[PDB]
Amino acid sequence: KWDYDLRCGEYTLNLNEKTLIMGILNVTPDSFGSYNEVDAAVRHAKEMRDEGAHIIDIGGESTRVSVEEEIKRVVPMIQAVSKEVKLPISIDTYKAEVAKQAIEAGAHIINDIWGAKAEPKIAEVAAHYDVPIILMHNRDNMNYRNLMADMIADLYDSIKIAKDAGVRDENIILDPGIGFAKTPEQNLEAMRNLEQLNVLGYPVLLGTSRKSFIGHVLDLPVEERLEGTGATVCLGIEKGCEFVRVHDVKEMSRMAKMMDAMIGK
Amino acid sequence: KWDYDLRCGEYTLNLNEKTLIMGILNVTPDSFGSYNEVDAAVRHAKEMRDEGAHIIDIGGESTRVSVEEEIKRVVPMIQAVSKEVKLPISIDTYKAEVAKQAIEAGAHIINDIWGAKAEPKIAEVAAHYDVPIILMHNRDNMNYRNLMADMIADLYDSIKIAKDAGVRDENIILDPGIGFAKTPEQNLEAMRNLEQLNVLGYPVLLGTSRKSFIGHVLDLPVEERLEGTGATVCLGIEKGCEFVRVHDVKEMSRMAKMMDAMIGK
Ligand SMILES: C[C@@H]1CNc2nc(N)[nH]c(=O)c2N1
Ligand SMILES: C[C@@H]1CNc2nc(N)[nH]c(=O)c2N1
Repeated sequence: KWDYDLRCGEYTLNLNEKTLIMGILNVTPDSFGSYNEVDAAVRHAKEMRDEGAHIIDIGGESTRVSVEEEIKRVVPMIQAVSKEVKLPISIDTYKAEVAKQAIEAGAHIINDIWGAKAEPKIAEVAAHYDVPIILMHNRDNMNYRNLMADMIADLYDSIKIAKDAGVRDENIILDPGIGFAKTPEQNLEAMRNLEQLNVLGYPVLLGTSRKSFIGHVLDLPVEERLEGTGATVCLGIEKGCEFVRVHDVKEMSRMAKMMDAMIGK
Repeated sequence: KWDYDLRCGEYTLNLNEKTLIMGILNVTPDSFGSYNEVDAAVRHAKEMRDEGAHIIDIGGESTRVSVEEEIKRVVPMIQAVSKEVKLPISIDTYKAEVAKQAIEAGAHIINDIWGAKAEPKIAEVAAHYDVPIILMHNRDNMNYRNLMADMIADLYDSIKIAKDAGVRDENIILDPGIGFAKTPEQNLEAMRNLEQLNVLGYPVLLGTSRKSFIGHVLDLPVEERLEGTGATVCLGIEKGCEFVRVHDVKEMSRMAKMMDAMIGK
Protein backbone atom coordinates (compact mmCIF):
# COMPACT_ATOMS: atom_id res chain seq x y z
CA LYS A 1 0.00 0.00 0.00
CA TRP A 2 2.61 2.70 0.72
CA ASP A 3 5.13 2.56 -2.05
CA TYR A 4 7.68 4.50 -0.07
CA ASP A 5 9.15 4.67 3.49
CA LEU A 6 9.04 7.75 5.73
CA ARG A 7 12.51 9.22 5.46
CA CYS A 8 13.63 10.78 8.80
CA GLY A 9 17.36 11.33 8.01
CA GLU A 10 18.99 9.03 10.50
CA TYR A 11 15.83 6.87 10.96
CA THR A 12 13.40 5.37 8.48
CA LEU A 13 9.79 4.54 9.28
CA ASN A 14 7.98 1.84 7.40
CA LEU A 15 4.27 2.66 6.81
CA ASN A 16 3.03 -0.84 5.90
CA GLU A 17 4.50 -2.99 8.59
CA LYS A 18 2.71 -1.69 11.69
CA THR A 19 0.79 1.25 13.20
CA LEU A 20 3.49 3.66 14.31
CA ILE A 21 3.15 4.97 17.92
CA MET A 22 3.94 8.59 18.71
CA GLY A 23 4.70 9.06 22.43
CA ILE A 24 3.70 12.39 23.91
CA LEU A 25 6.57 13.92 25.87
CA ASN A 26 5.17 15.92 28.82
CA VAL A 27 7.47 18.96 28.98
CA THR A 28 6.75 20.11 32.63
CA PRO A 29 8.82 23.32 32.95
CA ASP A 30 11.01 24.41 35.87
CA SER A 31 10.39 27.90 37.26
CA PHE A 32 13.69 28.90 35.50
CA GLY A 33 17.42 24.24 30.02
CA SER A 34 17.52 23.27 33.73
CA TYR A 35 18.43 19.73 34.97
CA ASN A 36 15.17 18.52 36.61
CA GLU A 37 13.19 19.42 33.47
CA VAL A 38 15.73 18.05 30.88
CA ASP A 39 16.38 14.98 33.00
CA ALA A 40 12.68 14.30 33.74
CA ALA A 41 12.04 14.57 30.00
CA VAL A 42 14.98 12.25 29.03
CA ARG A 43 13.75 9.60 31.47
CA HIS A 44 10.28 9.95 30.08
CA ALA A 45 11.41 9.46 26.49
CA LYS A 46 13.37 6.40 27.60
CA GLU A 47 10.36 4.92 29.30
CA MET A 48 8.32 5.44 26.14
CA ARG A 49 11.07 3.99 23.88
CA ASP A 50 10.97 0.92 26.16
CA GLU A 51 7.10 0.73 26.07
CA GLY A 52 7.01 0.54 22.25
CA ALA A 53 7.01 4.18 20.95
CA HIS A 54 8.37 4.86 17.48
CA ILE A 55 8.52 8.65 17.60
CA ILE A 56 8.84 11.05 20.53
CA ASP A 57 6.64 14.19 20.21
CA ILE A 58 8.16 17.24 22.01
CA GLY A 59 6.03 20.41 22.57
CA GLY A 60 6.89 23.95 23.84
CA GLU A 61 3.37 25.51 24.34
CA SER A 62 0.86 23.08 25.90
CA THR A 63 -2.83 24.33 25.40
CA ARG A 64 -5.12 24.16 28.58
CA VAL A 65 4.34 31.89 25.51
CA SER A 66 6.95 34.14 23.76
CA VAL A 67 8.78 32.81 20.64
CA GLU A 68 12.28 33.50 22.06
CA GLU A 69 11.27 31.51 25.14
CA GLU A 70 9.64 28.54 23.43
CA ILE A 71 13.07 27.88 21.81
CA LYS A 72 15.01 28.11 25.08
CA ARG A 73 12.59 25.57 26.64
CA VAL A 74 12.44 23.14 23.73
CA VAL A 75 15.95 23.21 22.16
CA PRO A 76 17.69 21.79 25.31
CA MET A 77 15.09 19.05 25.39
CA ILE A 78 15.57 17.96 21.80
CA GLN A 79 19.39 17.92 22.24
CA ALA A 80 19.23 15.72 25.29
CA VAL A 81 16.61 13.31 23.93
CA SER A 82 17.99 12.95 20.42
CA LYS A 83 21.45 12.22 21.88
CA GLU A 84 20.23 9.83 24.56
CA VAL A 85 17.22 8.11 22.84
CA LYS A 86 17.44 6.54 19.32
CA LEU A 87 13.93 7.51 18.03
CA PRO A 88 12.81 10.15 15.59
CA ILE A 89 11.69 13.33 17.28
CA SER A 90 8.85 15.44 16.11
CA ILE A 91 8.59 19.04 17.23
CA ASP A 92 5.13 20.20 18.17
CA THR A 93 5.12 23.87 17.10
CA TYR A 94 3.29 26.02 14.44
CA LYS A 95 5.95 28.81 14.62
CA ALA A 96 8.51 28.79 11.78
CA GLU A 97 11.47 29.97 13.88
CA VAL A 98 10.76 27.44 16.61
CA ALA A 99 10.56 24.69 13.98
CA LYS A 100 13.85 25.95 12.42
CA GLN A 101 15.81 25.86 15.74
CA ALA A 102 14.26 22.48 16.77
CA ILE A 103 15.52 20.82 13.59
CA GLU A 104 19.02 22.37 14.04
CA ALA A 105 18.93 21.02 17.56
CA GLY A 106 18.10 17.51 16.23
CA ALA A 107 14.29 17.10 15.61
CA HIS A 108 13.20 15.07 12.52
CA ILE A 109 9.54 15.75 11.92
CA ILE A 110 7.51 18.89 12.16
CA ASN A 111 4.17 18.66 13.96
CA ASP A 112 2.03 21.71 13.10
CA ILE A 113 -1.40 22.00 14.77
CA TRP A 114 -2.30 24.84 12.40
CA GLY A 115 -1.37 23.00 9.20
CA ALA A 116 0.97 25.72 7.88
CA LYS A 117 -1.81 28.31 8.25
CA ALA A 118 -0.66 30.23 11.35
CA GLU A 119 2.77 30.85 9.90
CA PRO A 120 3.05 29.75 6.28
CA LYS A 121 6.85 30.22 6.42
CA ILE A 122 7.00 26.96 8.42
CA ALA A 123 6.46 24.89 5.29
CA GLU A 124 9.51 26.68 3.80
CA VAL A 125 11.41 25.54 6.87
CA ALA A 126 10.06 22.02 6.04
CA ALA A 127 10.82 22.36 2.32
CA HIS A 128 14.46 23.35 3.13
CA TYR A 129 15.54 20.79 5.78
CA ASP A 130 13.46 18.34 3.78
CA VAL A 131 11.65 16.91 6.84
CA PRO A 132 8.31 15.20 7.14
CA ILE A 133 5.54 17.60 8.24
CA ILE A 134 2.23 16.87 9.95
CA LEU A 135 -0.58 19.14 8.77
CA MET A 136 -3.40 19.08 11.31
CA HIS A 137 -6.91 20.25 10.69
CA ASN A 138 -7.72 23.35 12.68
CA ARG A 139 -9.65 26.57 12.20
CA ASP A 140 -10.34 29.61 14.34
CA ASN A 141 -14.12 28.98 14.15
CA MET A 142 -16.64 26.07 14.34
CA ASN A 143 -19.28 26.87 11.66
CA TYR A 144 -19.28 23.88 9.38
CA ARG A 145 -21.61 23.54 6.39
CA ASN A 146 -20.49 19.90 6.09
CA LEU A 147 -17.99 18.75 8.72
CA MET A 148 -16.11 16.15 6.69
CA ALA A 149 -16.27 17.95 3.42
CA ASP A 150 -15.00 21.08 5.19
CA MET A 151 -12.17 19.20 6.98
CA ILE A 152 -11.08 17.77 3.65
CA ALA A 153 -11.32 21.22 1.95
CA ASP A 154 -9.32 22.82 4.86
CA LEU A 155 -6.69 20.10 4.91
CA TYR A 156 -6.34 20.49 1.22
CA ASP A 157 -5.68 24.26 1.68
CA SER A 158 -2.77 23.19 3.93
CA ILE A 159 -1.39 20.89 1.26
CA LYS A 160 -1.40 23.62 -1.38
CA ILE A 161 0.52 25.91 1.04
CA ALA A 162 3.00 23.13 1.79
CA LYS A 163 3.42 22.08 -1.86
CA ASP A 164 3.78 25.67 -3.03
CA ALA A 165 6.54 26.24 -0.51
CA GLY A 166 8.43 23.18 -1.95
CA VAL A 167 7.22 20.29 0.33
CA ARG A 168 7.44 16.84 -1.50
CA ASP A 169 4.29 14.70 -1.29
CA GLU A 170 6.32 12.03 0.55
CA ASN A 171 6.97 14.43 3.37
CA ILE A 172 3.28 15.23 3.96
CA ILE A 173 1.28 13.52 6.76
CA LEU A 174 -2.29 14.68 7.61
CA ASP A 175 -4.23 14.74 10.88
CA PRO A 176 -8.00 15.21 11.31
CA GLY A 177 -7.23 17.45 14.35
CA ILE A 178 -9.58 15.72 16.85
CA GLY A 179 -10.44 18.06 19.72
CA PHE A 180 -9.77 21.25 17.72
CA ALA A 181 -12.42 23.54 16.26
CA LYS A 182 -14.98 20.80 16.86
CA THR A 183 -17.90 20.34 19.27
CA PRO A 184 -17.99 17.00 21.13
CA GLU A 185 -20.45 15.69 18.54
CA GLN A 186 -18.32 16.85 15.65
CA ASN A 187 -15.35 14.97 17.21
CA LEU A 188 -17.34 11.71 17.21
CA GLU A 189 -18.55 12.42 13.65
CA ALA A 190 -14.93 12.87 12.45
CA MET A 191 -14.06 9.55 14.16
CA ARG A 192 -16.96 7.77 12.49
CA ASN A 193 -15.88 9.11 8.98
CA LEU A 194 -12.11 9.05 9.35
CA GLU A 195 -11.64 6.78 6.32
CA GLN A 196 -12.74 9.74 4.09
CA LEU A 197 -9.30 11.40 4.61
CA ASN A 198 -7.66 8.47 2.84
CA VAL A 199 -8.84 9.81 -0.49
CA LEU A 200 -6.34 12.65 -0.19
CA GLY A 201 -3.52 10.06 -0.84
CA TYR A 202 -1.51 10.76 2.30
CA PRO A 203 -0.69 8.93 5.55
CA VAL A 204 -2.87 9.86 8.48
CA LEU A 205 -1.86 10.52 12.14
CA LEU A 206 -4.62 10.39 14.78
CA GLY A 207 -4.36 12.27 18.12
CA THR A 208 -7.20 11.48 20.52
CA SER A 209 -5.27 10.71 23.76
CA ARG A 210 -7.28 11.55 26.87
CA LYS A 211 -9.10 14.35 25.08
CA SER A 212 -12.14 16.11 26.43
CA PHE A 213 -14.68 14.33 23.99
CA ILE A 214 -13.80 10.97 25.55
CA GLY A 215 -14.61 12.53 28.91
CA HIS A 216 -17.87 13.83 27.52
CA VAL A 217 -18.97 10.35 26.43
CA LEU A 218 -17.77 8.31 29.40
CA ASP A 219 -18.20 11.09 31.96
CA LEU A 220 -14.73 10.55 33.32
CA PRO A 221 -11.75 12.84 34.23
CA VAL A 222 -8.46 13.01 32.20
CA GLU A 223 -6.82 10.27 34.32
CA GLU A 224 -9.67 7.81 33.80
CA ARG A 225 -9.61 7.95 29.96
CA LEU A 226 -7.42 4.96 29.05
CA GLU A 227 -10.26 2.62 27.82
CA GLY A 228 -11.86 5.53 25.96
CA THR A 229 -8.53 6.40 24.26
CA GLY A 230 -8.09 2.70 23.41
CA ALA A 231 -11.43 2.65 21.60
CA THR A 232 -10.44 5.71 19.56
CA VAL A 233 -7.02 4.15 18.60
CA CYS A 234 -8.80 0.97 17.58
CA LEU A 235 -11.36 2.66 15.41
CA GLY A 236 -8.59 4.87 13.93
CA ILE A 237 -6.44 1.92 12.96
CA GLU A 238 -9.34 0.12 11.46
CA LYS A 239 -10.19 3.22 9.49
CA GLY A 240 -6.63 3.30 8.07
CA CYS A 241 -4.43 5.54 10.24
CA GLU A 242 -0.70 5.15 9.96
CA PHE A 243 0.19 6.78 13.34
CA VAL A 244 -1.47 7.38 16.68
CA ARG A 245 -0.32 10.07 19.14
CA VAL A 246 -0.82 8.79 22.72
CA HIS A 247 0.34 9.34 26.38
CA ASP A 248 -0.25 5.69 27.46
CA VAL A 249 2.50 4.12 25.31
CA LYS A 250 2.55 0.66 26.93
CA GLU A 251 -1.23 0.16 26.67
CA MET A 252 -1.69 1.68 23.15
CA SER A 253 1.18 -0.27 21.64
CA ARG A 254 -0.46 -3.46 22.69
CA MET A 255 -3.85 -2.38 21.36
CA ALA A 256 -2.24 -1.13 18.13
CA LYS A 257 -0.40 -4.43 17.70
CA MET A 258 -3.42 -6.61 18.23
CA MET A 259 -5.42 -4.42 15.78
CA ASP A 260 -2.58 -4.77 13.19
CA ALA A 261 -2.70 -8.56 13.49
CA MET A 262 -6.46 -8.67 13.05
CA ILE A 263 -6.91 -6.20 10.16
CA GLY A 264 -3.90 -7.91 8.48
CA LYS A 265 -1.40 -4.95 8.63
CA LYS B 1 -32.11 -2.04 13.04
CA TRP B 2 -33.46 -4.72 15.41
CA ASP B 3 -37.20 -4.60 15.18
CA TYR B 4 -37.65 -6.50 18.40
CA ASP B 5 -36.22 -6.63 21.98
CA LEU B 6 -34.57 -9.67 23.54
CA ARG B 7 -37.23 -11.13 25.79
CA CYS B 8 -35.71 -12.64 28.98
CA GLY B 9 -38.92 -13.19 31.02
CA GLU B 10 -38.37 -10.85 33.91
CA TYR B 11 -35.79 -8.70 32.02
CA THR B 12 -35.79 -7.24 28.52
CA LEU B 13 -32.64 -6.42 26.58
CA ASN B 14 -32.67 -3.75 23.93
CA LEU B 15 -30.41 -4.60 20.93
CA ASN B 16 -30.18 -1.11 19.37
CA GLU B 17 -29.37 1.07 22.31
CA LYS B 18 -25.91 -0.20 23.30
CA THR B 19 -23.47 -3.13 23.08
CA LEU B 20 -24.62 -5.51 25.79
CA ILE B 21 -21.86 -6.78 28.14
CA MET B 22 -21.86 -10.38 29.31
CA GLY B 23 -19.81 -10.81 32.52
CA ILE B 24 -18.04 -14.12 32.91
CA LEU B 25 -18.73 -15.61 36.34
CA ASN B 26 -15.66 -17.59 37.51
CA VAL B 27 -17.19 -20.62 39.26
CA THR B 28 -14.12 -21.72 41.39
CA PRO B 29 -15.36 -24.92 43.10
CA ASP B 30 -14.89 -25.97 46.74
CA SER B 31 -13.46 -29.44 47.33
CA PHE B 32 -17.05 -30.45 48.39
CA GLY B 33 -23.57 -25.84 47.00
CA SER B 34 -21.07 -24.82 49.72
CA TYR B 35 -20.87 -21.26 51.20
CA ASN B 36 -17.39 -20.05 50.09
CA GLU B 37 -18.15 -21.00 46.47
CA VAL B 38 -21.79 -19.64 46.37
CA ASP B 39 -20.79 -16.54 48.30
CA ALA B 40 -17.63 -15.87 46.25
CA ALA B 41 -19.77 -16.20 43.12
CA VAL B 42 -22.57 -13.86 44.45
CA ARG B 43 -19.99 -11.20 45.31
CA HIS B 44 -18.47 -11.58 41.90
CA ALA B 45 -21.79 -11.13 40.10
CA LYS B 46 -22.44 -8.05 42.23
CA GLU B 47 -19.10 -6.56 41.34
CA MET B 48 -19.84 -7.13 37.65
CA ARG B 49 -23.39 -5.69 37.93
CA ASP B 50 -21.75 -2.60 39.46
CA GLU B 51 -19.03 -2.42 36.69
CA GLY B 52 -21.63 -2.28 33.89
CA ALA B 53 -22.51 -5.93 33.00
CA HIS B 54 -25.91 -6.65 31.47
CA ILE B 55 -25.92 -10.44 31.70
CA ILE B 56 -24.09 -12.80 34.06
CA ASP B 57 -22.72 -15.95 32.34
CA ILE B 58 -22.54 -18.97 34.72
CA GLY B 59 -20.61 -22.15 33.68
CA GLY B 60 -20.33 -25.67 35.23
CA GLU B 61 -17.44 -27.24 33.16
CA SER B 62 -14.57 -24.80 32.49
CA THR B 63 -12.26 -26.07 29.58
CA ARG B 64 -8.41 -25.89 30.26
CA VAL B 65 -17.30 -33.60 34.75
CA SER B 66 -20.38 -35.86 35.33
CA VAL B 67 -23.87 -34.56 34.36
CA GLU B 68 -25.39 -35.21 37.82
CA GLU B 69 -22.53 -33.20 39.30
CA GLU B 70 -22.56 -30.25 36.91
CA ILE B 71 -26.15 -29.59 38.13
CA LYS B 72 -25.27 -29.77 41.82
CA ARG B 73 -22.46 -27.23 41.22
CA VAL B 74 -24.38 -24.84 39.01
CA VAL B 75 -28.00 -24.91 40.32
CA PRO B 76 -27.06 -23.44 43.78
CA MET B 77 -25.15 -20.71 42.00
CA ILE B 78 -28.00 -19.66 39.74
CA GLN B 79 -30.44 -19.60 42.72
CA ALA B 80 -28.20 -17.37 44.76
CA VAL B 81 -27.29 -14.98 41.94
CA SER B 82 -30.72 -14.66 40.37
CA LYS B 83 -32.19 -13.89 43.83
CA GLU B 84 -29.46 -11.48 44.87
CA VAL B 85 -28.50 -9.79 41.52
CA LYS B 86 -31.13 -8.26 39.13
CA LEU B 87 -29.50 -9.26 35.77
CA PRO B 88 -30.38 -11.94 33.27
CA ILE B 89 -28.39 -15.11 33.74
CA SER B 90 -27.16 -17.24 30.95
CA ILE B 91 -26.18 -20.83 31.62
CA ASP B 92 -23.03 -22.00 29.89
CA THR B 93 -23.75 -25.68 29.16
CA TYR B 94 -24.28 -27.87 26.01
CA LYS B 95 -26.05 -30.64 28.02
CA ALA B 96 -29.87 -30.64 27.76
CA GLU B 97 -30.52 -31.79 31.35
CA VAL B 98 -28.12 -29.23 32.78
CA ALA B 99 -29.82 -26.51 30.73
CA LYS B 100 -33.26 -27.77 31.91
CA GLN B 101 -32.35 -27.63 35.66
CA ALA B 102 -30.54 -24.24 35.28
CA ILE B 103 -33.67 -22.62 33.86
CA GLU B 104 -35.86 -24.15 36.63
CA ALA B 105 -33.35 -22.75 39.07
CA GLY B 106 -33.70 -19.27 37.50
CA ALA B 107 -31.40 -18.88 34.40
CA HIS B 108 -32.78 -16.89 31.40
CA ILE B 109 -30.57 -17.60 28.43
CA ILE B 110 -28.93 -20.75 27.22
CA ASN B 111 -25.28 -20.51 26.19
CA ASP B 112 -24.33 -23.58 24.11
CA ILE B 113 -20.71 -23.87 22.93
CA TRP B 114 -21.69 -26.74 20.63
CA GLY B 115 -24.61 -24.93 18.96
CA ALA B 116 -27.19 -27.66 19.68
CA LYS B 117 -24.93 -30.26 18.04
CA ALA B 118 -23.58 -32.14 21.09
CA GLU B 119 -27.05 -32.76 22.44
CA PRO B 120 -29.78 -31.70 20.03
CA LYS B 121 -32.40 -32.14 22.78
CA ILE B 122 -31.13 -28.87 24.28
CA ALA B 123 -32.93 -26.83 21.64
CA GLU B 124 -36.15 -28.62 22.71
CA VAL B 125 -35.38 -27.44 26.23
CA ALA B 126 -35.01 -23.94 24.65
CA ALA B 127 -38.15 -24.32 22.51
CA HIS B 128 -40.18 -25.28 25.64
CA TYR B 129 -39.13 -22.69 28.26
CA ASP B 130 -39.04 -20.27 25.35
CA VAL B 131 -35.62 -18.81 26.27
CA PRO B 132 -33.02 -17.11 24.13
CA ILE B 133 -30.25 -19.51 23.02
CA ILE B 134 -26.70 -18.78 21.93
CA LEU B 135 -25.49 -21.07 19.16
CA MET B 136 -21.70 -21.00 19.02
CA HIS B 137 -19.60 -22.19 16.14
CA ASN B 138 -17.62 -25.28 17.04
CA ARG B 139 -16.56 -28.51 15.39
CA ASP B 140 -14.55 -31.53 16.48
CA ASN B 141 -11.98 -30.92 13.71
CA MET B 142 -10.06 -28.02 12.04
CA ASN B 143 -10.02 -28.86 8.30
CA TYR B 144 -11.63 -25.90 6.62
CA ARG B 145 -12.04 -25.60 2.85
CA ASN B 146 -13.07 -21.96 3.37
CA LEU B 147 -13.04 -20.78 6.98
CA MET B 148 -15.81 -18.18 6.81
CA ALA B 149 -17.97 -20.03 4.37
CA ASP B 150 -17.63 -23.13 6.57
CA MET B 151 -18.42 -21.21 9.80
CA ILE B 152 -21.54 -19.81 8.15
CA ALA B 153 -22.53 -23.29 6.81
CA ASP B 154 -21.93 -24.84 10.31
CA LEU B 155 -23.79 -22.11 12.14
CA TYR B 156 -26.61 -22.54 9.74
CA ASP B 157 -26.75 -26.30 10.58
CA SER B 158 -27.27 -25.19 14.21
CA ILE B 159 -30.13 -22.92 13.23
CA LYS B 160 -31.95 -25.68 11.36
CA ILE B 161 -31.63 -27.93 14.46
CA ALA B 162 -32.90 -25.13 16.70
CA LYS B 163 -35.75 -24.12 14.36
CA ASP B 164 -36.81 -27.73 13.81
CA ALA B 165 -37.03 -28.25 17.55
CA GLY B 166 -39.40 -25.20 17.79
CA VAL B 167 -36.96 -22.29 18.56
CA ARG B 168 -38.41 -18.86 17.35
CA ASP B 169 -36.02 -16.74 15.28
CA GLU B 170 -36.20 -14.03 17.99
CA ASN B 171 -34.69 -16.40 20.49
CA ILE B 172 -31.63 -17.21 18.35
CA ILE B 173 -28.25 -15.48 18.94
CA LEU B 174 -25.09 -16.64 17.08
CA ASP B 175 -21.42 -16.67 18.08
CA PRO B 176 -18.42 -17.15 15.76
CA GLY B 177 -16.84 -19.35 18.51
CA ILE B 178 -13.42 -17.60 18.64
CA GLY B 179 -10.79 -19.92 20.13
CA PHE B 180 -12.65 -23.12 19.20
CA ALA B 181 -11.75 -25.45 16.33
CA LYS B 182 -9.52 -22.71 14.94
CA THR B 183 -5.74 -22.23 14.63
CA PRO B 184 -4.41 -18.87 15.87
CA GLU B 185 -4.45 -17.61 12.28
CA GLN B 186 -7.98 -18.79 11.70
CA ASN B 187 -9.03 -16.88 14.87
CA LEU B 188 -7.62 -13.63 13.44
CA GLU B 189 -9.24 -14.39 10.05
CA ALA B 190 -12.66 -14.83 11.72
CA MET B 191 -12.11 -11.48 13.51
CA ARG B 192 -11.20 -9.74 10.27
CA ASN B 193 -14.41 -11.12 8.53
CA LEU B 194 -16.87 -11.04 11.41
CA GLU B 195 -19.32 -8.80 9.55
CA GLN B 196 -20.07 -11.79 7.22
CA LEU B 197 -22.17 -13.43 10.01
CA ASN B 198 -24.60 -10.51 9.84
CA VAL B 199 -26.06 -11.90 6.65
CA LEU B 200 -27.63 -14.72 8.64
CA GLY B 201 -30.12 -12.12 10.11
CA TYR B 202 -29.37 -12.78 13.77
CA PRO B 203 -27.70 -10.90 16.65
CA VAL B 204 -24.09 -11.82 17.24
CA LEU B 205 -22.27 -12.43 20.58
CA LEU B 206 -18.45 -12.27 20.55
CA GLY B 207 -16.30 -14.11 23.14
CA THR B 208 -12.59 -13.31 22.88
CA SER B 209 -11.72 -12.49 26.54
CA ARG B 210 -8.11 -13.30 27.38
CA LYS B 211 -8.04 -16.13 24.86
CA SER B 212 -4.91 -17.89 23.73
CA PHE B 213 -4.80 -16.15 20.19
CA ILE B 214 -4.36 -12.77 21.88
CA GLY B 215 -1.42 -14.30 23.74
CA HIS B 216 -0.05 -15.63 20.49
CA VAL B 217 -0.03 -12.17 18.90
CA LEU B 218 1.17 -10.08 21.85
CA ASP B 219 3.27 -12.84 23.41
CA LEU B 220 1.73 -12.26 26.80
CA PRO B 221 0.23 -14.53 29.56
CA VAL B 222 -3.54 -14.71 30.40
CA GLU B 223 -3.26 -11.94 33.03
CA GLU B 224 -1.58 -9.50 30.64
CA ARG B 225 -4.30 -9.68 27.93
CA LEU B 226 -6.52 -6.69 28.76
CA GLU B 227 -5.35 -4.37 25.88
CA GLY B 228 -5.49 -7.31 23.46
CA THR B 229 -9.06 -8.19 24.57
CA GLY B 230 -9.98 -4.50 24.22
CA ALA B 231 -8.84 -4.49 20.60
CA THR B 232 -10.96 -7.56 19.86
CA VAL B 233 -14.09 -6.00 21.55
CA CYS B 234 -13.54 -2.84 19.53
CA LEU B 235 -13.21 -4.57 16.21
CA GLY B 236 -16.22 -6.78 17.11
CA ILE B 237 -18.45 -3.83 17.87
CA GLU B 238 -17.43 -2.07 14.76
CA LYS B 239 -18.17 -5.19 12.78
CA GLY B 240 -21.71 -5.28 14.25
CA CYS B 241 -21.77 -7.48 17.37
CA GLU B 242 -24.64 -7.07 19.77
CA PHE B 243 -22.92 -8.66 22.83
CA VAL B 244 -19.40 -9.23 24.07
CA ARG B 245 -18.50 -11.88 26.67
CA VAL B 246 -15.65 -10.56 28.87
CA HIS B 247 -13.93 -11.07 32.31
CA ASP B 248 -12.77 -7.40 32.63
CA VAL B 249 -16.25 -5.84 32.99
CA LYS B 250 -15.17 -2.37 34.14
CA GLU B 251 -12.64 -1.89 31.31
CA MET B 252 -14.76 -3.46 28.48
CA SER B 253 -17.88 -1.51 29.38
CA ARG B 254 -15.99 1.68 28.95
CA MET B 255 -14.48 0.58 25.65
CA ALA B 256 -17.88 -0.71 24.47
CA LYS B 257 -19.51 2.60 25.41
CA MET B 258 -16.99 4.77 23.66
CA MET B 259 -17.24 2.55 20.53
CA ASP B 260 -21.09 2.88 20.64
CA ALA B 261 -20.81 6.67 20.74
CA MET B 262 -18.42 6.76 17.80
CA ILE B 263 -20.10 4.25 15.44
CA GLY B 264 -23.44 5.95 16.31
CA LYS B 265 -25.11 3.00 18.20
C1 LIG C 1 -3.50 18.60 21.91
C2 LIG C 1 -2.48 18.02 20.92
C3 LIG C 1 -1.47 19.03 20.34
N1 LIG C 1 -0.59 18.48 19.30
C4 LIG C 1 -1.13 17.60 18.41
N2 LIG C 1 -0.51 17.24 17.26
C5 LIG C 1 -1.14 16.40 16.37
N3 LIG C 1 -0.50 16.05 15.22
N4 LIG C 1 -2.36 15.84 16.61
C6 LIG C 1 -3.07 16.15 17.70
O1 LIG C 1 -4.16 15.64 17.93
C7 LIG C 1 -2.51 17.06 18.70
N5 LIG C 1 -3.19 17.34 19.83
C1 LIG D 1 -14.25 -20.40 26.54
C2 LIG D 1 -15.67 -19.82 26.53
C3 LIG D 1 -16.79 -20.84 26.83
N1 LIG D 1 -18.15 -20.29 26.70
C4 LIG D 1 -18.38 -19.43 25.67
N2 LIG D 1 -19.63 -19.07 25.27
C5 LIG D 1 -19.81 -18.25 24.18
N3 LIG D 1 -21.07 -17.91 23.80
N4 LIG D 1 -18.77 -17.69 23.50
C6 LIG D 1 -17.50 -18.00 23.79
O1 LIG D 1 -16.56 -17.49 23.19
C7 LIG D 1 -17.20 -18.89 24.91
N5 LIG D 1 -15.92 -19.16 25.25
